[PDB]
Amino acid sequence: ATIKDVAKRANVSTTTVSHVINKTRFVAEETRNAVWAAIKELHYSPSAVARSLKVNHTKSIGLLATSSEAAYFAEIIEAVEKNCFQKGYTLILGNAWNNLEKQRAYLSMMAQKRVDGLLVMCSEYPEPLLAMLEEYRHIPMVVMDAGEAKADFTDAVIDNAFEGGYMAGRYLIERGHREIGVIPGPLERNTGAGRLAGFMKAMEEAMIKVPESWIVQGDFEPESGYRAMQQILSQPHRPTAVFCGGDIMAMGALCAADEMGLRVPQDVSLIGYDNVRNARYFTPALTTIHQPKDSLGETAFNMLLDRIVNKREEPQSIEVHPRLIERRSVADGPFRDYRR
Amino acid sequence: ATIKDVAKRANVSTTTVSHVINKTRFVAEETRNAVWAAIKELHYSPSAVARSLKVNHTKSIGLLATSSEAAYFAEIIEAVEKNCFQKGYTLILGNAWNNLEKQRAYLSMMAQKRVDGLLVMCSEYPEPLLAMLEEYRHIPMVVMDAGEAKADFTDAVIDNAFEGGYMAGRYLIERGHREIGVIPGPLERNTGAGRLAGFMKAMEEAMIKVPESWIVQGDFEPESGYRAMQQILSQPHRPTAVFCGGDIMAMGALCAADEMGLRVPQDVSLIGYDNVRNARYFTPALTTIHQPKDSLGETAFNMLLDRIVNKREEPQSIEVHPRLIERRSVADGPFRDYRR
DNA sequence: TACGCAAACGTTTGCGT
DNA sequence: TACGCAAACGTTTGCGT
Ligand code: HPA
Ligand code: HPA
Repeated sequence: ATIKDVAKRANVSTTTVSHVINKTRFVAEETRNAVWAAIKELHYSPSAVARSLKVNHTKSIGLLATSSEAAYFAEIIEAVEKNCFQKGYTLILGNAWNNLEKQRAYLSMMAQKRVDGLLVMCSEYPEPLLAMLEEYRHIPMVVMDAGEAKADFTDAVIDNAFEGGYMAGRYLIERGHREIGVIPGPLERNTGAGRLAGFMKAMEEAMIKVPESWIVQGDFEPESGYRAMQQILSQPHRPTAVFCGGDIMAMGALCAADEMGLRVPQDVSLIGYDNVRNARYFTPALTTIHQPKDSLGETAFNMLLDRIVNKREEPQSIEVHPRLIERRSVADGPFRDYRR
Repeated sequence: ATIKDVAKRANVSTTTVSHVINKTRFVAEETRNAVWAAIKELHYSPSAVARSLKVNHTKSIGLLATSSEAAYFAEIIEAVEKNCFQKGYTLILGNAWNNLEKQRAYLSMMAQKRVDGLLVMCSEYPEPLLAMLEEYRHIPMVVMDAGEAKADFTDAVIDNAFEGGYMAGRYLIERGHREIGVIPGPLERNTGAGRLAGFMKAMEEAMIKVPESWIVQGDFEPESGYRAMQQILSQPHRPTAVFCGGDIMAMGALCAADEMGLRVPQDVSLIGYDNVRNARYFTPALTTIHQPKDSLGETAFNMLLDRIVNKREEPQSIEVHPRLIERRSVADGPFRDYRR
């Protein structure tokens, strides 16, 4: 049915129907009842399409993600969605896989559907990507995963990935290790280069040099972890500890080690990053830096609703903070006792 | 801008603008150009909201999931979304967590947003849930995870979870085991009771009795797996092999074993179910039954588009098929050599 | 005091000529 | 031959009385 149908069945104006449906003005009880009565028999469902046409807002948010399968991403997504729901919003999920065109498409479809705001999680931000985004400065949006603020027309949440890298390297140091290797994620990403550099700073501070044979690039996918660990323990001289850029990648590293008969951490200590929900059940239970995923979603959604409801103009940035989680994959290194 | 704005800037009727924008009728080149010209300066973005008002379709599909974090679910979701995209559709993701009210809410918001169709993945289907769903028989929909066809007004894709349980138990049998334990998922779910029963049939066939001290209920969450494995290997008499209802749960089982110093599979063979993307990197690499996740999404989306575009009336059902993946978590059991 | 009329949001399309 | 007019989709709201 349409509002007209209900109005006729209730013997009232459509204006009236709309008023009871939205509590936008006082309506006599008996009137209000009859309308409800009508609303029910006809089995009426107001049309958000029509409403949005008038009121100029869809109560829809669009997430332009990289992928949603990856544990990391998946945890954030579910976080963002929880908040949309409690605040009445509907989520439009779009994965662009780091593909420009795909991005151009989703962006477009999004604007056409008139999303009240946009949450961007694209991992890498090449100029061209930045370009398109700007062409959409009119839609309120927050990038949730870049280093600093890439754009000047968007809100940003900073993860402090660097102080996260440092924390990791420090722990290793403080545990007795000085022969460390690293499997960073894509250098083109914040959680990639960011973590790595935080980590290398700690190293330079300790005068630890990390030989390039010990730095093998990952892609956040287990296979890459698996493969890198292999290249690392396949060398004559091999590290006593390893900083792995992402948990899922580390899970790959564990496997390879186990397959070459190495023991974690008795033979090689491994420390990861993300603290994904299952990291604790890795074998052995993984020690890693925790990315505050939930608050990362809630924070982003909140900066968005702000710009939305309170029509904020100026771009804001909110920092979030990673913290070390000790588990059972790191063991004392050769220099523990000799440490001042 | 609005179409009116572009029309004026192009010195043409809005009808004309709409025709070039939609290639719905021949328009002179020079005309077509000018319109585009206009379309670009004003930076115009057609309004899907307005369009849908007229044409009566939103080109939106709504996924009413249980949760989207869980590896299993997450893999399916990303599958469904890939298909929506290539076919032009937009995805509205809604997690209801098995909460009736939450379900009632999302359903409602969905109908209001006038989704062209609904994809339901609610895990458990209590009567009340069934009730609400029926009240929405008008929206085309397919349940992707039930046993048989729960409703007569919806399409269904059947996973054959039972022949999956059987396959698992058979393998165990054929490997030499006769002392098997099981950690099924929620009995209230298809992938729960279904898998279990497929499995028990195989057992009855071999005259293997599974003592209740050896059946510990899981919930598809690693912790539950962890806890159950513990209760299983904490008994005086303990099984030589274990069928674990879901991979993620099994990952928990592996951990516990490892923690009690047991060896997999030298001490206990473990077989899982789902074949989630990282199962191969479990330690040791997990042997399990593969749920065809991708085709499960694509199949569902396709039955949906059917009812949609081809206005199909009668409810269809398409079966999909699980298949055993051998890895390194199962070892020959005491009766291999004695097997006829 | 409680309610209704008519315009309006941005499009598509019928039926012109 | 190529194009325009006006109605219409389902609502909200201003300004009545
Ligand atoms: O880009 C990423 N992908 C997957 N997991 C991650 N964790 C941090 N960054 C990433
Ligand atoms: O309900 C479920 N939850 C998580 N993983 C699963 N794999 C099969 N069924 C399920």
